[PDB]
Amino acid sequence: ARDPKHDILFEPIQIGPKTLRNRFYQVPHCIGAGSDKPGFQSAHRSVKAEGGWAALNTEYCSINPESDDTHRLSARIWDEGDVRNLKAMTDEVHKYGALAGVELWYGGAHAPNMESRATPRGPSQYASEFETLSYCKEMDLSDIAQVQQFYVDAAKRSRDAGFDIVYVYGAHSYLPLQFLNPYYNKRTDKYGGSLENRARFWLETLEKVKHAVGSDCAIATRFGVDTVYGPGQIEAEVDGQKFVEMADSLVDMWDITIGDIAEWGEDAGPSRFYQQGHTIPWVKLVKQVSKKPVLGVGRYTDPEKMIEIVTKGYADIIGCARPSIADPFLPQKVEQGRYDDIRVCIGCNVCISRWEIGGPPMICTQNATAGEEYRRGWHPEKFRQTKNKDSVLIVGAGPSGSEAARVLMESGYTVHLTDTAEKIGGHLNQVAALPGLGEWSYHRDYRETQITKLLKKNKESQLALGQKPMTADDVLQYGADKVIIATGARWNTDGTNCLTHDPIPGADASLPDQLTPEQVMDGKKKIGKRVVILNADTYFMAPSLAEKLATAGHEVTIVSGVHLANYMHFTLEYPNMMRRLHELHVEELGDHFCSRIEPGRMEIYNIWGDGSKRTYRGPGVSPRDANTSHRWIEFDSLVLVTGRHSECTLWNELKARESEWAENDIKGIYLIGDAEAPRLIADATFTGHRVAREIEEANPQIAIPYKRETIAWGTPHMPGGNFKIEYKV
Amino acid sequence: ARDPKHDILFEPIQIGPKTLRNRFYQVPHCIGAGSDKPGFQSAHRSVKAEGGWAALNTEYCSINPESDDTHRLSARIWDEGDVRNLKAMTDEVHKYGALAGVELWYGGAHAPNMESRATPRGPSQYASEFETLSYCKEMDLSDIAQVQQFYVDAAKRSRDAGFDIVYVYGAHSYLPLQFLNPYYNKRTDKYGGSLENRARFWLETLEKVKHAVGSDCAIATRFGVDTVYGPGQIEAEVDGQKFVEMADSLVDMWDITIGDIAEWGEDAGPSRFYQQGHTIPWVKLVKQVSKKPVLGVGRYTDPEKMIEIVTKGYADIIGCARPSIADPFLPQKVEQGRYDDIRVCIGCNVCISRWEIGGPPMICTQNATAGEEYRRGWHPEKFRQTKNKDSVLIVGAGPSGSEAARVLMESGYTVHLTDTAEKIGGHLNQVAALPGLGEWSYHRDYRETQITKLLKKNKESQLALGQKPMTADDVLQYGADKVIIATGARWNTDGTNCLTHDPIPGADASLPDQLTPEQVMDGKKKIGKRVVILNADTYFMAPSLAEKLATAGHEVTIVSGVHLANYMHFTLEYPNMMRRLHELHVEELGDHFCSRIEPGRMEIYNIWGDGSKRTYRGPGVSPRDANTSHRWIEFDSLVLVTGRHSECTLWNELKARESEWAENDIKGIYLIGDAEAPRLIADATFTGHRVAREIEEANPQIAIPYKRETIAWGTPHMPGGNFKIEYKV
Ligand SMILES: *c1c(C)c(C)cc2c1nc1c(=O)[nH]c(=O)nc-1n2C[C@H](O)[C@H](O)[C@H](O)COP(=O)(O)O
Ligand SMILES: *c1c(C)c(C)cc2c1nc1c(=O)[nH]c(=O)nc-1n2C[C@H](O)[C@H](O)[C@H](O)COP(=O)(O)O
Ligand SMILES: Nc1ncnc2c1ncn2[C@@H]1O[C@H](COP(=O)(O)OP(=O)(O)O)[C@@H](O)[C@H]1O
Ligand SMILES: Nc1ncnc2c1ncn2[C@@H]1O[C@H](COP(=O)(O)OP(=O)(O)O)[C@@H](O)[C@H]1O
Ligand code: SF4
Ligand code: SF4
Repeated sequence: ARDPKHDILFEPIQIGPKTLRNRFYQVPHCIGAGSDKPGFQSAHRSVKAEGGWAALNTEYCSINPESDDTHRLSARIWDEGDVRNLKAMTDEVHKYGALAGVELWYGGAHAPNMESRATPRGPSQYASEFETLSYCKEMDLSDIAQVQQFYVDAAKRSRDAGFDIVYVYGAHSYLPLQFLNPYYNKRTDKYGGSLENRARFWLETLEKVKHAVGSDCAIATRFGVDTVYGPGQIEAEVDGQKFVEMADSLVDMWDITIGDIAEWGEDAGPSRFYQQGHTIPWVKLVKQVSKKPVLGVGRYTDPEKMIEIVTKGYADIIGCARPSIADPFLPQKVEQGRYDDIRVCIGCNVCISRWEIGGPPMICTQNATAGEEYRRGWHPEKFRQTKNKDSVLIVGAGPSGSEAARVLMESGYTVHLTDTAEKIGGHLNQVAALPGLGEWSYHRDYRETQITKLLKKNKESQLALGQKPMTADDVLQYGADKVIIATGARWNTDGTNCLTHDPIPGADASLPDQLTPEQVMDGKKKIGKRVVILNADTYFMAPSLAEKLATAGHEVTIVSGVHLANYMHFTLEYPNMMRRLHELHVEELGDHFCSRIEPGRMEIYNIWGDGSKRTYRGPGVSPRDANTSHRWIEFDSLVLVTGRHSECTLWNELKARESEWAENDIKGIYLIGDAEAPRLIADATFTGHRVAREIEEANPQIAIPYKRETIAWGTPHMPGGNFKIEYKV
Repeated sequence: ARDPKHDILFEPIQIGPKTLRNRFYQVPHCIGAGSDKPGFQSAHRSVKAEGGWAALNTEYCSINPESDDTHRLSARIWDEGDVRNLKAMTDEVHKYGALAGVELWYGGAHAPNMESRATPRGPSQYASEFETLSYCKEMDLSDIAQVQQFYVDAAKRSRDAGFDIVYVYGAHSYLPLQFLNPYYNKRTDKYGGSLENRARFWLETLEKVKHAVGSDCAIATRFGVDTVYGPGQIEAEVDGQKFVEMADSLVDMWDITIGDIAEWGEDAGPSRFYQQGHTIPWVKLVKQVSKKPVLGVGRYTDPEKMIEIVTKGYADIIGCARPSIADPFLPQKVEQGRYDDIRVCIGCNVCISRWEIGGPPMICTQNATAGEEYRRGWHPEKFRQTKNKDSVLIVGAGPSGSEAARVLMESGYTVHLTDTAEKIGGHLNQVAALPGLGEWSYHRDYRETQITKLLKKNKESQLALGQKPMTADDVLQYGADKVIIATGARWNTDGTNCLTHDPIPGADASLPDQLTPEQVMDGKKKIGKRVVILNADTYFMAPSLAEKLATAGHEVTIVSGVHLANYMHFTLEYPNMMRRLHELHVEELGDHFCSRIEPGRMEIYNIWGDGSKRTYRGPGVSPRDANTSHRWIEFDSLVLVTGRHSECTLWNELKARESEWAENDIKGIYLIGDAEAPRLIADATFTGHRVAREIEEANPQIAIPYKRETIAWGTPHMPGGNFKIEYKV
């Protein structure tokens, strides 16, 4: 049953001329879709429609080629081709009976424009503190009118397109905010200086937009009421409130955030430094001056926390991004009181990783159909159920094999899931024990919860933890019709890395002063005063261990032969990770690899130590001047973080005797998770999702094709244009 | 007319079943188009077809979703949608009586596969030394059969798609090379170890591909004969020749490069460390051993150097890429001995900078239409002539106005080009005067050369150099019909950067210990022993200056508040620019910005000094713990590299008086190049390309729409496929 305290959550609300069925709102967020992947765009929001979110929005949407985000992908609404492709989504959000917003964006010099080549305009000439090579032109007054018309234009085309909501997107430090904020705005004419100068641009723009589609579409704005930068940018209690005050008659809805563009990690809080509701203290302050509907994200996945912020008159509605990617159905689950079925977004930000890399599609570590709803046509809550009696053994119940079973059992199969560990989760279990990552548990937590639930519903199906590792004999004699090995990967023992692809001589972590991140993480093996983490890994492992050990008070140097924490730049984690390693006085030696380990001693080298000029030096002979900077650093205990390898020992074995599966009634064995290859957690979890959804194809071991959304020669993006080559002569 | 030494160059050559008209052929290279931009692909290759090149290739072309390079773009030949889409270009190469090649690609784990999410295979389990989180699974021997299949399936569809040439791509360290090359191959079986095993993989592959389309299609290999690593990886005189030996019977033509993946710069040599023919030593060794046609890139632009390398039997053919982007017509310009009309690629590698960021189109610093041949139908050698007697004043003869001149005059306009510099070229004049960048002059060299010849043909046109800078009133009373201001930008003088967008306290390069990048390059200002360069810019200025000063024997520390030479990463400049800064004992202080300059001394700070824990702290205070890292360093002379700004003074003047333009018979004034806003040279040059082409539209100052290559809803990529959502249930 729905706990009736949550009723509050299903009460409509008025937003201008528009009505939100309920409180659950998907704010604008990218997905790797834009106007360019109209399949993928429609499907992924429409399931959240069907899932019962109230309003769904496109990601930030460009009003004009002089705000082009390439290499990133944004959405666009430049022409009637765009109004085509975005309408696919509106119709589709419509048929389920919520609303379609579209987020009107121009971002000035934050748009590098690498496709459109055009020149970006701003309040003042600057160069982006994010695309640092990309400068704007200073708008004169005629530039102020032409760009504003831009939005108008774009607001019209938004209505043709079928949007029920339009925004003047003023967050993450894009145009309207750049005017407002003195950081950017060095104008001394009437658009600058006085608080009502600064906000004229936006104030104007808002009005123009209202005038434009005001009577058919609610105009909302998003606004970044505090920059969390302090004095010198927007402060909520300085410019923030006041601005709210000056706008309020224009807005149908506020949509609130804090942060800029360069470290929007602060909006999209890592669970590694932010909890739920993080934003609230600055969220709150907006109701205390607005007389209008106010929502404001903050990784709100808990309906308890949801009701708090409404019954305490801190928001009116619930703004979500990530959590809607995790679980497009999270509302109808809350409406249906199905509390345990809710897939909790972990704050891992892989989802922001893809978009932030420039091009690839979003993927997600809980929701493996995210990105997969058009092109693979996987629905997150409906599954093809089997038309046989077939059964599956799954070895190992980590991300990979646990999704494996989740999906299969949801598919109706008969499954036996076994692992040698005592609990569901494979290596997530240590991972979540690293400082900060405690909310990454959630990913086995949800699995443990559903397999348990799935077992009462399949009667043959079986969970078995605490088992004796399986052998290939147990396996061939097991009686599953099919077998999924999902046995994992371990840190490399031997200094094997991405640079050399061979072992570091004198690396081996059976020796007393030499650790893996398993041994550091198990907590048994003893750890010397002086530590050196030898790092070949660009993702979280290294920094994190660093944090751990430092906080346990060792003296810490990371030797890095790769750019440390590079991945993290992309999950929005990097700022606060660095500041953090600073704070704990963690020493970083970059651009530095290692050539032999000895007790208490390792030989390290700068990777740009070779010679700058390349000569044909004949065979047997380096064609640079050789690298002469190697030097010997000591350590109590060395922690290798060099690479990882697949544990495919059993699968080696099962493969070797693949000749006996046929007598054993085994129709196939498939490899998945880290055991095929070391992958993201997300990607681990997909490979399970896949073999499952695909257990019935010829070779499940390999994916079947998926829709591709790429252009067909002889078809005009533009309606009724010439596809043909056409030179201007 | 054609110096007859050069006829050699137009002598046809046999390649298996296929005939090359002449010895000018464009090897495989990326443009940012692949399968996804078939207008673009077709056109950009067709005009090189029209221009006389004999065989044109697609860029690296994917055989299968488990080699996807997203977020990079490569081509695809995965199904019918692809065959259609690649067809357009083969049809279009064909109409000019040239060949169409397609380079068949598998990458193994250098394919991050972020679109497809699939798992890539190799000879051995590794993690790419490039895409460091992306690992492959190790082929069993069925794996070995499956992958080769792929090549075959792909090579048939190659044929359906209308290609004349099919490669087995083995360069830059992709799959084939990954077997052959022990750095990757750790197999102990019949695929591994001996030389005969290591080539097995390629060897079979080539076979089956020949068996597959051998009859209709030239089978090419591209092969990396030395990795330019030394022993341990491939050496020419070790396995290189020996490999060529083994293969020689299958291969209709060698295509030789040197280098790996993670630093392929060495193949695509920067003119800042490679001169023309740089590859030869290792290129020539191939002939020694081969009985087949051999070509081998080395940025050949010079027909002399061209005919050196054939007569010396070092090559049989001429392979370019870059020069082919530079001048699609280069050969019909050799052929027509119109040597002064050939646009020499300067080896700035900006072209490879877009592909390498991953997603954007290529663009080029000498050729403004590259990329621009489909979606804006600009042809590199054909201009829409003017239908009036209008005249243009252009103020400033730099990349941007000089390109503006060159195109306008080519379009029949009467132009008068004024610049207070002595020589055509604006800032590139200094910039070519940096260590290594001597080959960048070519980019003015070529326009001085065409404006001088255009004058002769357009008799009232005029060039005037060494003039008094124009004033607002000169311009008004100048009588041009329209005016182009192309006045430039300058390094910023007061410590204005992209991190505060404010000037630093105590920077001013009127003081005798503080210099700008112009002052430095001029060689006038005296510079003291110890130097700090305070860098905000992520391109070549800083490092270059460092290079020069150091080699002037000052003592050198780079302070950088951004990541130094980030761009150069993407030009493939970075490694050798590092080892160079290394060899010259140049000091690097990164993640360090500055808050105060005094005479002899500056106050710098760690950008990760602030605290990690963000609390709401009320207005007017920092919400992190404040930064306590500030500390003073000394210098004799300080070099500001902190940003740049637009010289827009004249323009702010002419527009204040826009009122009096009509009185003065001025229909408009348009602003371009750095003066509108600070941009690469490429871009600055494009801006001038653009206002020319478009001198006759509404508002020149703003570009017209170009065709876009995005999918239109309801049209399937797949022939006869379903565009509509369809979930699997
Ligand atoms: C892209 C990505 C995937 C993420 C997850 C967020 C995001 C993305 N693109 C956005 C954009 O187009 N415009 C915009 O205004 N916001 C965009 N977002 C951020 C999102 O809307 C939220 O503000 C944050 O994720 C924080 O809230 P929450 O997800 O914790 O609920
Ligand atoms: C892309 C870019 C634009 C550059 C010019 C080189 C290049 C690019 N993409 C390639 C890819 O598709 N596969 C491949 O094997 N090589 C690729 N290259 C290299 C190009 O083929 C040449 O090997 C070098 O550029 C040097 O040639 P040159 O331009 O000096 O004549
Ligand atoms: N012999 C096997 N039998 C049962 N479990 C195994 C066996 N080999 C490895 N495991 C288990 O496999 C799981 C592998 O998990 P993990 O690293 O998280 O891989 P993945 O991330 O892809 O799921 C672990 O819990 C480990 O206990
Ligand atoms: N006021 C002026 N009158 C004449 N020439 C000018 C004037 N102001 C600047 N210039 C010229 O403008 C050119 C600007 O060119 P440059 O900085 O190279 O711009 P870009 O990179 O856009 O080509 C410089 O060569 C300088 O000659
Ligand atoms: S990738 Fe992680 S943070 Fe993002 S929506 Fe998914 S579970 Fe949430
Ligand atoms: S960008 Fe530079 S290296 Fe490239 S084709 Fe153009 S001139 Fe050549």
